[PDB]
Amino acid sequence: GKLSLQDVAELIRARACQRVVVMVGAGISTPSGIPDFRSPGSGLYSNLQQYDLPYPEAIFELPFFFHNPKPFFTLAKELYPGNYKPNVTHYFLRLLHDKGLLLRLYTQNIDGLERVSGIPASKLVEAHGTFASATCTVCQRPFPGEDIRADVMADRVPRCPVCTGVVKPDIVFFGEPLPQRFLLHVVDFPMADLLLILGTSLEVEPFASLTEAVRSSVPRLLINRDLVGPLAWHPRSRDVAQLGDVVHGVESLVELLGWTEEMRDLVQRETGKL
Ligand SMILES: [Cl-]
Ligand SMILES: [Zn+2]
Repeated sequence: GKLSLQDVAELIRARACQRVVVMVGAGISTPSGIPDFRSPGSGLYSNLQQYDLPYPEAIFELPFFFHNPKPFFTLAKELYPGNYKPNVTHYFLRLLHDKGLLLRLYTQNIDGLERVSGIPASKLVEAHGTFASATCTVCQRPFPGEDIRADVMADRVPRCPVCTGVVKPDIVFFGEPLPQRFLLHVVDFPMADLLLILGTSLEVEPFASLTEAVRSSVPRLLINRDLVGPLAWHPRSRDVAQLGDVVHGVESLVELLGWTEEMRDLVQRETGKL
């Protein structure tokens, strides 16, 4: 029956929902200053010229990458640890973990802000990879992300000390398999008693179809600029859309939960270390 945001908060408050799975994309980090693909004006769809790209996805495609790795490595240099900080959206997910409710957070983001926010790696699936590690594209030797940092920050394409191949950060490109941890979805999605979806267009698979893998009795709460993906075309009866700014949506839920002061203290402490 037609749920509101307040109904979902009450399910949590009454402990009817104990195992929350969360799916996020780039829209949770635009408040930190990191541009997504699809927001009007600031999205990569509107800024191709600055990255020298023919279209936004080429930055994550192998043929274009081997042809010209420079645009990807400009982004790598922007997103390497240290530059951006998590915002209130991330700290809400952190608080959700601290309050014993997070079964797992599945992210398409490569900005590593989930880990920086203090969410333990065991609770995270970085489904489209990470800059924390890198692999020679030729001989497949693995490297810590640290090993190529000087070259990334100096605009030099990192090269393998064994074979001179291009050393590529472990970001999943189109056509590539997602990491092995992604298979946690097989047991995580049937176990979930609540799905939260935040800040994504749901336009990339197999990540996007995961919204379908929860039981039909499980509410799916989207907090996003617009109604998207399998939520827009296959709506279920317990789906809830909170449309608008992601942080304003999160703030309304957090206040319904009773967590506002705790969330603000958390944000104050954490962002100030960094
Ligand atoms: Cl893997
Ligand atoms: Zn090599």
